[PDB]
Formats: sequence, C-alpha cells, structure tokens
Amino acid sequence: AFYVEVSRSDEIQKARIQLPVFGEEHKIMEAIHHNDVVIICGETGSGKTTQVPQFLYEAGFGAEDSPDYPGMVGITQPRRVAAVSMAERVANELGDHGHKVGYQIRFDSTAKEDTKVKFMTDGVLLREMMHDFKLTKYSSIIIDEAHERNINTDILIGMLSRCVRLRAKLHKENPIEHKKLKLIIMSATLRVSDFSENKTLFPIAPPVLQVDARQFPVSIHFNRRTAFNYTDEAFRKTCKIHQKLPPGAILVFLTGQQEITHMVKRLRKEFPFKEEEEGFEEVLTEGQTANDPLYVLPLYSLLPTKEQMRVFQKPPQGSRLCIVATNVAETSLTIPGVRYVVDSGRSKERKYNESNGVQSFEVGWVSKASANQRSGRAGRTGPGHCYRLYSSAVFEHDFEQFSKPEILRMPVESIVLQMKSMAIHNIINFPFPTPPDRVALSKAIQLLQYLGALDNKEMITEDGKKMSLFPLSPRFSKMLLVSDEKACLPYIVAIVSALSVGDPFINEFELGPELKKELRSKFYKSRSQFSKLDKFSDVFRLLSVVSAMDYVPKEQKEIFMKKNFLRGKLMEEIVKLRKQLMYIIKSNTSAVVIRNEDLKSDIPSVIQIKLLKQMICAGFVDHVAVRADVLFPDDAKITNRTSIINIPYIPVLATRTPNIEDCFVYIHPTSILNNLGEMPPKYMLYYSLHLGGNNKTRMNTLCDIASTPLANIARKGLLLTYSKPLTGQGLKTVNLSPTERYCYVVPRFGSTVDNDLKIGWDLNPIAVHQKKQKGQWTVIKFITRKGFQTITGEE
Ligand SMILES: [Cl-]
Ligand SMILES: [Cl-]
Ligand SMILES: [Cl-]
Ligand SMILES: [Cl-]
Ligand SMILES: [Mg+2]
Repeated sequence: AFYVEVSRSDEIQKARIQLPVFGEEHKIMEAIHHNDVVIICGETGSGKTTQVPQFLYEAGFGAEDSPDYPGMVGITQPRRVAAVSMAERVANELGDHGHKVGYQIRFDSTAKEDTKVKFMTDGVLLREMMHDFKLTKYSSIIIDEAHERNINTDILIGMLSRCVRLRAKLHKENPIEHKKLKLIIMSATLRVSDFSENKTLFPIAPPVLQVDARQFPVSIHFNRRTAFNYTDEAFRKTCKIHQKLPPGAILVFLTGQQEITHMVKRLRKEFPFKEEEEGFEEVLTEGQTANDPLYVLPLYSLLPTKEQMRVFQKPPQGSRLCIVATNVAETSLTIPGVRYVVDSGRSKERKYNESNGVQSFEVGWVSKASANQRSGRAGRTGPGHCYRLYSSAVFEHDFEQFSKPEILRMPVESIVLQMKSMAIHNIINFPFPTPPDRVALSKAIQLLQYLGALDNKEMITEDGKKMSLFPLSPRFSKMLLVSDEKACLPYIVAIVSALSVGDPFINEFELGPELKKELRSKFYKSRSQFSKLDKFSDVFRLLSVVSAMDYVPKEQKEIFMKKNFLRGKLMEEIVKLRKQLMYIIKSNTSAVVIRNEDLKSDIPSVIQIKLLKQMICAGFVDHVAVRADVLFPDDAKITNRTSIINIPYIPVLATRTPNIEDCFVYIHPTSILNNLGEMPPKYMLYYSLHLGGNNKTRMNTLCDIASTPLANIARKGLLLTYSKPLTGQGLKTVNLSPTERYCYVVPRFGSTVDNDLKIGWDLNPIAVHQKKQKGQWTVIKFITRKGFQTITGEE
C-alpha cells in the first residue's frame, strides 16, 4: 500500500549502496509522483535498470493493497537474453520478494500469478497493446536502452505517449475504476531531445533526470590534416602515446573486427613482452620507458564473453593496457584507468534514403554527438586526452550534429507494414519520436497498395501479413510470395538477398597505364562469365555470381573474389541472408537447419528467366521506365548511332515539367546493356535512380519487361486502365450477355492520356474477358490470340 518492506542480506544490500543510482531514489520517486512521464539518463553500470523497478516495487507499485498502483511494473529490453538476465538479477536483489520477479520473452507464455515486476522485449509489450491498448494490467512501464533508437522501441514510445494520455483522462473521470500509468523512458546517454522536446509525443515536456556522477575534463586534440589511411594514422598515434606519455590505458575507436584484429597484432609486434602535434606536452614518469610492453586486447560485439571480460583486468605490472574497439566501447561498462582515446571519427552504419537514392552499409563519419561520447570515455577515472584523427574543419563541416535513428536509415514501407500488422491505423499522424517525411509516408502506403500488402481502405491484407514475416523491404517480400511457380523460389531468394545486402561487384572504381589496360581485359572477361543468362538484365548478373559462389570451395573463396573483383564480405552476407530466408520459408510449412549445400542450384531455363522478370516486376511495378522515343521522339533525339548511356528513358508516374528532358533517366555505363548491338529495351525495370556526376540521372537497372507480362502485373498492381473495345479485322467484340464480353482493349499503364502531368503510356492491344459489375465493365482476365479465336468460334 503506502510502502512495501523488503528484507535483503547484508552482502546484497551493501552491493546496492555502491551503485550510483542508489542515492538518486528520492529524486526519481518525487518525479514519478508528480509526472506521468519521466526520462532517466544514466550510463550502463549506474544500476538504473535493476534499481528503478525495485524503487517502484518498494513504493507500492504492483501491490494489491495499493489504491494508486495495483498493476504490474513492466520493463522492456531490446534483447531476449537481457530481459532474462535482468529478471534473474532483480529476483536475487529483491530478497524475500524475489518470487515477485518474472520475464516474458515469447507471445505464447502466460505469466505466473506472483509476477508483479516483469522484464520483457519491446515486441511482447507491442503485442500486449494489440490485445489491450490501455494496458490496464500495468501501473508502470519502463522502456530501457532507448538511446539505441531501435525502430520498434520508437513505435512503442509513440504508442505509450497516447496510452499514458488516455490512462490520464480515464483516471480524471473515475480514479476508483481507472488507475494512472507511469511511463519511464531510460537512456544510457543525454541525447533524449527527440523524446523530451517532441510536443506531438509529449505536449508538456517530461523531466529529464541525470543519475550519473560528474565526469572529469577531457582535452580534445584534432590533427592538422585528415589522413585517408586512418588505421595507419591510428597505429601511428597509439605508438606515440605509449612511447611518450605518462601512465594510463588507451582506447582506440575503429569501424570493424578486421581493422581491430590487424591493429591488435601490429601493436603486439611493435611493443612485445620478454611535425608539431597537439597533446604531447606531458612526459614519461620515473620507472617508465618508451619501449615498455603493450598489453593489447580487441573489443567488438562478436567476441566470446571470456574475451570481452578481459578488458576489465589490470594489465601486467610494467605494461600498458590498449583496447582496440568498435563503437561498443562508447556506452559499455567503464574500462578502468583510461586516460587516452584515439578516435578515427568513423563507423560502419546502414544508411537508406527516400528521393536521394541512398542504400549503403559502409564506413562514414560519425556524428558530433558520437565523437563527443567517444571523447568523454577518457575522463571517467580522471582528467584525460582525446586524439581526433581528423581536422577541426572536417569535424565542423562534415560531421552531422546528431546521429540518425534507425527509422530514417531503413525503407519507409518496411516501417509502415510493421505498424499495419500491429493494427496501428493512422500512420500520417502517429507520434513518432523522430518522424519520417509525410510525403515519404504517403508514398510508402501507396507502394504497399501496389504490392497488395494493404487494401483499398489501407488495411493489411492476408499477403501483407505474410510479407511482414520477412526481414526484408516489402518489394522483396512480394517477389517471394509470387516466386513459388515452376521452381523459381531459390532464384528469387538469391536475387532478393543480393539486392538486400548490396552490389558485390567492384566496377571501374579502380581503372575506368599499360597495367591498367591489362586489368580491364581480366575485368570484362570476368564480367561476361556472369552475363550468360540474359543480354538485358543486370539482375541475372547478380543471380549468376551468387550461384557461382556456392560451387567455390572454402579455401579457393579469396582467389575467386580476387580474379572476379568481388566484395568478399558482401558475398558471405548474401549466403547468410539466403539461409535466413530459407529458414523462414521452411519453418512456415508446418526444427530447421539450412546448410551451404541446400543453396546449390542449376541454371534457370528460358521459361524460368522470363517468369523471374515478371516476379521482379511484381515487386517493382511502379519502377518501370519506357524508352523516351516511344513517347517523345523529337525531344529524345535518339538515332541508331546514339550511345547506350545517351539514350533517355522516362519513369512511369514521373511528374511533368515544361521541359520533358527533366524527366529523362539514362542507362549506367557499368550496365550489361552497354554491350548491346541493338536499340535497348522499350520497357526497363529499375531498382533505383541516382543523380550522377555528369548531372544526369542514371538508372540502376534490373531487367527488361515485355508489354503483356507488364500488363498482367500492372493489372494486379492497380496501375492499369483500359480503352473502349477496339474495332477491326479479327478484333470484333464477342458478347456472351449484356453483362459479359470478350474484346480487344488498349491497356493504359500508370497515368491516363487526360492526366498528362504524370507519365503514363499505352501497352499493346490485348484480348480481355469483361464483366459489367455495378454498371461498369471490369477486366476479369487477359486472353491469348488463340483463346480469343476459340471464343469467337464458339459464338
Ligand atoms: Cl519467469
Ligand atoms: Cl524520411
Ligand atoms: Cl541490379
Ligand atoms: Cl546498373
Ligand atoms: Mg491509395
């Protein structure tokens, strides 16, 4: 009721007083009492994850005798293992009340009667809000690890902002029947402005509580210049610190495991056991040399627990601890005695942009906020130093102020489909902590209707639910749904994995003197080995290389990448994704274990590659470009002599301008299409459009598509209108009743002749089966020339 008396052992209680959050109990509880929403900032090691549910439990949260907080305390974690290990920790810590702690890591499981403090995943809470949005079961909700900005955590916070508001309104109407809901958002960092200062999320700003003790100052040292070889500059800087500066451990921030492993051994080999620069004014203390040993250790998420745990050990006497890490060391447990940070200023992050034609997983500059978080790592135990391996001008102009959340680095239609499967109806006005653009949101809902994932009322369909089962862009999930025809499924999973991961082919990002011409000969010979399936499709060049990979032995892999100018990491990743999709497909046809041998396939037949282009079309129906001379010959200025990269194309649904040349897109010089001795295809399917270096928009081409296959896909994809029945020789309308007919129509793809400020075009005349439904003729199916001839013969 008022308070709950918990009995803990002296060992357990003394361990709790040591935690930085322990003394913050009264400030935290004063904020919760006066505010329905509270934001708590404290690093990992502060104890806020394990202590705040206990502070609530002790104040009467979850107590049946409580007139205010009878409901449970719910705590989300972004990972299943974190929720279980956290529940285990708090159960021990709560002593004689330890039986009141539980976890939920499945939707299936029903909680135990004594569970009053429940640790779960975001997914479990999201599912619970589908069954009961009000979450009447809870008195409180703690959203931990909110600085990660995971897409489902952001949706959950958005949903909860509305839930807390409604719980507040119902409580004001009837405090007996309706209880308050306490929302606590937790962050390892101070970067909470997208939660605290967002008025759509929180109209009245919630208090932000700082639980950490104050840090020590850190002197920031920029380099005069920004070195291209940053691992070389990082190695150089690390050695200079070790050889010249007083005691204190070193922390190096690199981008990945291979850079780490290479530097770790380069440093171990440099300091083994038995002009003018900033930040080198300090000298070595007595009993310290320039050639002392360096105890080097790697630090990355993939390392085994026993290897990760070594970063906390004191280095051997007479040596210096040097940690070589990725951004895991940005918000991890405090590595003791660090007074030197070597910052490369970069990280490998997945980027994706709308209207910009961006899709990358690569090394780029980090935000100013991440650079500062890296810097502050040197001032945890005492005043430290940070060595930035870039200039202050590059920092100021090339580093963005803030790090981009996941919701802005992932396809907008993936976010919309995920929300729609959760029965979140109004997307346009959803209170996102960081909202995607309204135009992009509107475009994502329309795309989903073209893919059949949402119906005419914008509700999730049966196909949309199946597509939501894959960790893929709905374009790719659509392709999978239509692929199980004439055994094309293994080919589509291969294409979809390759397109999803990125382009493994290295192009003339190298040489396009005598040695340069010699390498182009090997380049083109390699490129032509994967161009054998179709002469128009860059997508089957991907299928060929991915299919070749499966027949290459593990030892020979590296030379296979070298001979063929291939991104090895990308090829390994495609094999990983194909196995993950194969696991999902097989697991939905009822334990499943996919091996490298299950991925091996034979060459697709002529019928199969025709069908695959149509399956690609289903996922990319709004991404068709017509050869400009079929629409605007005078403006196109295409001769039989024009080069392939100079022949313009017009994307369907492109917005018209006074000058049609504004709508022109062109074949990329790296495309298979450049080897054509003929006029390129009338209709081309494209992955994406890129605003090129020569100021020309270039198509990232997939494959060609013929008129009738495009018509079939555009009919199901709702991008077709038809003309009135055609009149002509052997074209005559055959009426089965005044409500049923078979006739020839001209299909209109995309946009009508009348609506000429958006690009559309006519397809080849086609035989059609039509039924007069609600006073208007509707196309039931397309008919072949032979099919039509038999119907005209039957009548
Ligand atoms: Cl449990
Ligand atoms: Cl956006
Ligand atoms: Cl492609
Ligand atoms: Cl291309
Ligand atoms: Mg619509």
